[PDB]
Amino acid sequence: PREPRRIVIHRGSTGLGFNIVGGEDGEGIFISFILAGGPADLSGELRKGDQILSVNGVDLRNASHEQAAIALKNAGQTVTIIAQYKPEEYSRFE
Repeated sequence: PREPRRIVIHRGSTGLGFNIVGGEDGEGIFISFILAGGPADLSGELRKGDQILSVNGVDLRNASHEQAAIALKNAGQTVTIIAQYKPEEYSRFE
């Protein structure tokens, strides 16, 4: 396993700049897309295959896709993500 990391990003006109999949059937919330030039991209940390463990302290390990999307939307202008790179699982699910 890879150590989890804290990433702080700031919302822009195109949101946080990533898309998510998962949140069903025991699959966690995974980053599936990084928008070029967006906040997630320019963090130098977030990447496809990261599992989002929490957003502003809200636990997303067992959350639904809609719950995660709502958590990201309601996180405000400054968004603190705990993420763990899990490429082996990501690939199995996606």
